[PDB]
Amino acid sequence: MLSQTLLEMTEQMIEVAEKGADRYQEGKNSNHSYDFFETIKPAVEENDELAARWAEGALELIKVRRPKYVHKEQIEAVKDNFLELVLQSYVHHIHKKRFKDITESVLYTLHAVKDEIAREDSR
Repeated sequence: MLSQTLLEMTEQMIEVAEKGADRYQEGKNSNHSYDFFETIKPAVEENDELAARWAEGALELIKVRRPKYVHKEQIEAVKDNFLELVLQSYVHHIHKKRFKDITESVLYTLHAVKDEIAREDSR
């Protein structure tokens, strides 16, 4: 197992963010039928655990090294905002600009973390 765990976690979160953004982006053109219970019940748990675990690791990394490009508040914010991002993506409680703004802030932060993770380089 040669795995960059904390990096892969971040890469995964980047995909989920773009997936949620893409979901809302297209969601209007194609007939999109879904139910808020079956596939979304576990999906919440995954992201809930994911964000909690990621934050713990990221917070550790920036304590060992030092947040140069990433902002600590942003790490703490992305964790929480990401959960609401996934929520608003499917429930459509979001309007327009804030959805892409949060996604942009998440992508921004994740890109910064991704750099500093590889900037230390894992063994």
